[PDB]
Amino acid sequence: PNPPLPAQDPIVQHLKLTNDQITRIKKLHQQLETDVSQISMKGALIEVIKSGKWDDAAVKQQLAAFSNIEQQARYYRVKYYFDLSKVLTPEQRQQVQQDLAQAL
Amino acid sequence: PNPPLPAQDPIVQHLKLTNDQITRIKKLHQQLETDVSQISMALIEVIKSGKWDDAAVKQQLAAFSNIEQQARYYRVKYYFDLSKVLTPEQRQQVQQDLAQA
Ligand code: NA
Ligand code: NA
Ligand code: NA
Ligand code: NA
Ligand code: NA
Repeated sequence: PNPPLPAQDPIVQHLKLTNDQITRIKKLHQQLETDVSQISMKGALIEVIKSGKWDDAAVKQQLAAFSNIEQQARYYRVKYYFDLSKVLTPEQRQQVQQDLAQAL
Repeated sequence: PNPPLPAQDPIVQHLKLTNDQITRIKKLHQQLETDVSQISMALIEVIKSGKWDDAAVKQQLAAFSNIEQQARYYRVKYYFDLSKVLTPEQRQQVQQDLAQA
């Protein structure tokens, strides 16, 4: 669950940010990318489909591994929008908060 | 995730399924939706508050992940069960589409 680049992000592109705001959020986004790339991501599901034999333990395990990774990624995504909103005016913040809610 | 009905699902729509195959896979799809609906089911506040709440963020994220784990389990189970009514050629195509996803 990655936030798009600010230039591509629907949540921020319609905010009418100043150049100073743009620079700060770009820095936050690079740092988001840096952090997520550091999350350890160490064919399982396809084999059980291919074998025709259900392997309950292997499925639960692979899915727990993937959920654990995604969870961590989502932690940084949440922080990213939290940090981003610090550089906003109250109006902009309310727009961001509303946009995030609509995404649910 | 959740998988669409067979006619709208990129993984199975190009398989050239028979009416008998479609009827069965749709019953599986119906059971999948039922099962997922039976899964027992914060972040906005931190934006509004401006105060980071680390424990609350992590809690919400753990609860959501536990749910998505369960939903993905049924999604995998769905394609496993689905493939039982397919021909060996169809079955191979489904595995290839899933890996790509
Ligand atoms: Na606009
Ligand atoms: Na870097
Ligand atoms: Na997950
Ligand atoms: Na179909
Ligand atoms: Na997750």
